[PDB]
Order: sequence, then C-alpha cells, then structure tokens
Amino acid sequence: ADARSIYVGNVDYGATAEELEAHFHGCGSVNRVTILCDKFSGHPKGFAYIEFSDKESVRTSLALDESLFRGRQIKVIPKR
Amino acid sequence: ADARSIYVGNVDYGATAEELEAHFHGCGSVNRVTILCDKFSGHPKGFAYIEFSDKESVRTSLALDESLFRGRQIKVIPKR
Repeated sequence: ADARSIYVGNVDYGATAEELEAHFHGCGSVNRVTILCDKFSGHPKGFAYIEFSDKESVRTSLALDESLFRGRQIKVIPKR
Repeated sequence: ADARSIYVGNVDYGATAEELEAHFHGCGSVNRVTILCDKFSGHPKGFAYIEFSDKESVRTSLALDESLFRGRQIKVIPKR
C-alpha cells in the first residue's frame, strides 16, 4: 500500500478528498485519499497520502510535483 | 495520541479539516484532523480521526455522537 502511495505536501485545511482525487485522476485509479492537517485556520500546515490501485500510477503522478492545486504548488514524492 | 483521539464515522469526500475542527471546537483544543476516504464520488465511504490536545476532550466529544455534520449523522467513539 505504501509502495502504491504518494505524499502530497502543501495541502490546506479547506482541501477535500474529492478535489485531491480529481487532481490525480489522470494518473490512475485511486484507492484511498488521506488528508492530515495540523492547522485549521490562518496559515495552513498539512499534507495528504494518495494510495493508487496500481504501483505504476506512482511514477506517473510524479509529473504533478510543483503543479498548482487550490492556488498553491504541491510537493509530490513517493511515500517515504 | 490515540488516547487523545476519536474516530468519526460517516464522513464524506466533500468534508474538510476546517469543517471537522469547527464541529468539535467546543469540545477542546484540536491537534490534528485526519480524513480517510475510500470513495470520491457517488455514495461516500470514509471516516476521520480527531486528535485533541488534552485527553479530557475525548469524553466531552462523545456527546456529539449522532450529531448532524454535513447533513448526515456522524458516529463518534474513542479511537479503537
């Protein structure tokens, strides 16, 4: 599961799983979206895990590193 | 951390951490909100963890079991 997952940095407290899936939908079938937020107002502090159905989607999704999601650049790496 | 946490059942793919914190804000200071979704369209399938700053907020938050959040009744229990 972690081998089929990416970490997505710079995700805010207004993000939804539907929005995240929609951002990564072209990379492959998504199994689970986990959003983790440590701030709920003011400057955001959080990230997400996207778990793809197939391992191959992970490499594909790396092209979305630095993409704009909800008005800010996201960091995309394989889940550490 | 798990001793300071609740499981929140029946959370949809349109929920945000800010909305969840706002629902539980009266129970005590929140440290982290984790949203976990297995469906991103159609009938939702997901849940959340709310990690409170203080253990005492967990018992308090149990009163919000069956409360309406985003138009549906949520299930609130101490994180298993």
